[PDB]
Amino acid sequence: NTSNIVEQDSFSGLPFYLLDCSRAVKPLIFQERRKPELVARTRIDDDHVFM
Amino acid sequence: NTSNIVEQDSFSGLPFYLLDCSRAVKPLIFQERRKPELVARTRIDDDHVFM
Repeated sequence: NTSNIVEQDSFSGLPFYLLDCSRAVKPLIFQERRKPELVARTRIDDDHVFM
Repeated sequence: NTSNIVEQDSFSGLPFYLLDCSRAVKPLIFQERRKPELVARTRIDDDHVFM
């Protein structure tokens, strides 16, 4: 068992992180499928407007 | 204090109203925001039409 956490006894606060963001493989991955799509249904002929 | 209402001691019926309408401003006001809007929903892709 190899440890990934360094802990100080009797600590109640906010931790901080060290990362090796030096290669092409970064420790965190963001994955995007579809770009944001914004729709404004502000037309008179709309069904929700009519109802 | 001035009164514009005539009362009878034992009246138990329906009142009638005397008004003056020969001046520039009429005693009553009718205010309109949006004129009547008549629409019909006759498209095959409309939610109600389709369902």
